[PDB]
Amino acid sequence: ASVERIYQKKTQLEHILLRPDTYIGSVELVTQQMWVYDEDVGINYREVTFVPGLYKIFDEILVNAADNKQRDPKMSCIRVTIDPENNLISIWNNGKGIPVVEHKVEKMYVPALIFGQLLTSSNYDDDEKKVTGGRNGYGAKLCNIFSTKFTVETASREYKKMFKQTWMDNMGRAGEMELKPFNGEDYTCITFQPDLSKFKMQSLDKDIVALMVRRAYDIAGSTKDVKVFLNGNKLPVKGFRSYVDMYLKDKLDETGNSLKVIHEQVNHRWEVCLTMSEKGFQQISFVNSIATSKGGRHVDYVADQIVTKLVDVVKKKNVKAHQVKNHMWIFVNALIENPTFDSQTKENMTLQPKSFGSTCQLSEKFIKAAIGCGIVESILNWVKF
Amino acid sequence: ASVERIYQKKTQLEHILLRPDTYIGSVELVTQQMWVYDEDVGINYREVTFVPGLYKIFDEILVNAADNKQRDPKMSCIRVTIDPENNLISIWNNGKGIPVVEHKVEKMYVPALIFGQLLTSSNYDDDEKKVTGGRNGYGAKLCNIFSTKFTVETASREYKKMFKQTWMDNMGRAGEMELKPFNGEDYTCITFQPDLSKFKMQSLDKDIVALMVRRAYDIAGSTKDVKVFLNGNKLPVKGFRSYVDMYLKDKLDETGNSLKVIHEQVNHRWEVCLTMSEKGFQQISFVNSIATSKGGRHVDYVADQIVTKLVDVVKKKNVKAHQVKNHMWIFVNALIENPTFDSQTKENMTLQPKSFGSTCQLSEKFIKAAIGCGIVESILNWVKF
Ligand SMILES: Nc1ncnc2c1ncn2[C@@H]1O[C@H](COP(=O)(O)OP(=O)(O)NP(=O)(O)O)[C@@H](O)[C@H]1O
Ligand SMILES: Nc1ncnc2c1ncn2[C@@H]1O[C@H](COP(=O)(O)OP(=O)(O)NP(=O)(O)O)[C@@H](O)[C@H]1O
Ligand SMILES: CCCc1cc(=O)oc2c(C(=O)N3CCCc4ccccc43)c(OC)cc(OC)c12
Ligand SMILES: CCCc1cc(=O)oc2c(C(=O)N3CCCc4ccccc43)c(OC)cc(OC)c12
Ligand SMILES: [Cl-]
Ligand SMILES: [Cl-]
Ligand SMILES: [Mg+2]
Ligand SMILES: [Mg+2]
Repeated sequence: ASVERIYQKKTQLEHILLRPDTYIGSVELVTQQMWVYDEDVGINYREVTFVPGLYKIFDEILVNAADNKQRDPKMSCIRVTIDPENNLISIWNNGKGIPVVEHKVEKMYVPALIFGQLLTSSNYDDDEKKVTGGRNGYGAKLCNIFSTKFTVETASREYKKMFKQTWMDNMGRAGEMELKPFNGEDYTCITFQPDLSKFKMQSLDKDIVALMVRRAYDIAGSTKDVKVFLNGNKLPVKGFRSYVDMYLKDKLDETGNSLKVIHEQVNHRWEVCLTMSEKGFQQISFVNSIATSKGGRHVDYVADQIVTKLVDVVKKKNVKAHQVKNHMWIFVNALIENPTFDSQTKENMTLQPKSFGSTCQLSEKFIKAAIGCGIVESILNWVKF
Repeated sequence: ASVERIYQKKTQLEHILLRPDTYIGSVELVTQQMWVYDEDVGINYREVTFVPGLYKIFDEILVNAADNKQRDPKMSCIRVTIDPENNLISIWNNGKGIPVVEHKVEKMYVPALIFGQLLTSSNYDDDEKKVTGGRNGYGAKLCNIFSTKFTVETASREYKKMFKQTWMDNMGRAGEMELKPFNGEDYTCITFQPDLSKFKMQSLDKDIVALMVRRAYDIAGSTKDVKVFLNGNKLPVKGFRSYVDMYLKDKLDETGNSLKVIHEQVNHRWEVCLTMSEKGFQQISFVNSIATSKGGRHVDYVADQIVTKLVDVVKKKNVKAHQVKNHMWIFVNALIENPTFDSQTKENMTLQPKSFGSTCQLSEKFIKAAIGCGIVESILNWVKF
């Protein structure tokens, strides 16, 4: 047992491949109940088996595409294609492309820099209060590292050029940089082959495809003025309200009545829905289109208002906060300035509300409509005993 | 508005100081209810205001000290000093010190290598199934980076030497290395002054000191055959059960009765306690002496057995799992082989039970003592309504 074998130093790439968990999530198979979109039945809540890391390297490129809408408000469309046979995933989007020019500081072209070098980002200047999802300068490079082949193509009409380059073998080598004269509609397309040996999978199977499809529906439902192609098929989502309705299409509660939905778009950065939950406290939230599956201070900031109001109400007619919360199923779509998270996977948004860059005070009509639901009634019937 | 201002690349240290959240947690103030050890109140649950990152850089060194017990069973003592007036924290441990010799590969001495270079660890060979908390090779360098002064002292009798060296200015520079002849009992002492400017703090105030002291009590409760000193005073903790008694002593439920405590040390790697909860589902768990404050699959693995058995018991009489779970307050102390987590802060342990390296099937005696709790009675009083 020599010292040189015991104590080792790893490069950034070696550490990412050796310890992928804090970067992309688990690289082992997980079986858990998730919301998916199947070909025949659409949105459904079913138990799925999948590798979180593969799903996450898909989510990174998708959220980058969504952030380009914040970068260029004239962007209108995303196009996602998933071909399991050839193991090929493409994410394309319109709007301003990446500047095709040499970086005077790092001495390489900008797409090569921000797709083949770790810790590269346009979000490192926090004096700019951005509502994009990207924060750390990892996601695209992480998807590159966990792919066998990874091609980036982007066209800039301002620079009148088009860039295309390919990385291979877990970002261990790069192909030929192809530059061509360009003068048409700006676009960005990322096409990658997931390294299924890193995830111990044979091919892109059904569960992972359904999860990716539901993620495309999420992007269609959380962004503004964006249509989403999926294998050339548009996603019929017109607003966060219709997206939320996709989850509760005439689904009844345990007594037989249709679930009552209380909805309000508070402002240009917050849209909230609330309904009854049988499975305890549920939340489906988005921060800058990022699916925050663990929630965060935005969800707390929205839900604690309802909780305090209902607690005061039930105190009038005579209680714990968690009892009120466990009957709530809340949907939040929020745009937060320079959000912080627990990890690269960004499942828990930890930014304090004072730094949100916006507010989300619920209207008195929304609050009164929340009083009308059977939450207060059930809790008041509880407190009697 | 130029390209080189927009698209930027950061070094590892630069990125850590610029984006500390995924490395150490938030560097902003947090106000939330925590368990702390207040002088003359002992352990108590109260609101505290603190910076998570400061707490975490303390926790990293404390956990490393605990890990040395797994490295060397002959180790017997950890000594913690907190001097708020001089902004000094010192963590000393006995057992085998770090080898004081030049690392032939990295061409420098081993302590300097593993405390002044990022991505350096003895835990990178997962063919070795270890139950240490160290996994990534960051923690000690993270404490170094967020300290104005960070001194490592370690003695190796095997190499007949003693190493001492100090880094300053956020691991920006290092002082002179001291190598002295040594032929005594090995030890390792880490002494640092946290860079409180990075945390917008002026001194180690009451709340952060109480949190650090409660963490020392955590270590005294979660480790085996290790004495824990705090400022030279012995912590009167004799096992996980007495540690839990520090939480559940003289506690009463809202009706006026004492709480039923169901305890079992399943094996040398698992110890569990269970009681009632008036605040919803509560858990206090440790993995390899790391406080997993968000829980994880070890907590789920222990709690789902209780939940399913109580569910069967309630189904016998003429209920959902979360309803049973919300009445539970569980304590879990576990040793997990090569655990994985969502982030460097290791608050959520994500390793699947099948990879734990050990099992924890609760005894029929424990299950029967659990069905006799007020959980089943409260659930059936709810069903009667
Ligand atoms: N579809 C896209 N359209 C335009 N710019 C893009 C697109 N995808 C990526 N980029 C740019 O490429 C950069 C690198 O992306 P990425 O590696 O994901 O880092 P990031 O998004 O800034 N932060 P993070 O995702 O948290 O690591 C981004 O910051 C964007 O400036
Ligand atoms: N008190 C100690 N006694 C002996 N060896 C130690 C001690 N503290 C640290 N080390 C060694 O120094 C290495 C660096 O520690 P650290 O940077 O915390 O990484 P790590 O503990 O291995 N993994 P992590 O803490 O999760 O980032 C450890 O892996 C140990 O081999
Ligand atoms: C491990 C992958 C993380 C994850 C990723 C994802 O994309 O979705 C998730 C959903 C999930 O399907 N939804 C619907 C869309 C977005 C969303 C936002 C917040 C909460 C849940 C959901 C989910 O529902 C139990 C649970 C999840 O993690 C346990 C994940
Ligand atoms: C960012 C700090 C993370 C954190 C760190 C810590 O050390 O403790 C915590 C406790 C806490 O006091 N305890 C008691 C001992 C250890 C423990 C283990 C698991 C769960 C809770 C606890 C806690 O109690 C709600 C809540 C916590 O975070 C929300 C934290
Ligand atoms: Cl997160
Ligand atoms: Cl974590
Ligand atoms: Mg990104
Ligand atoms: Mg460590």
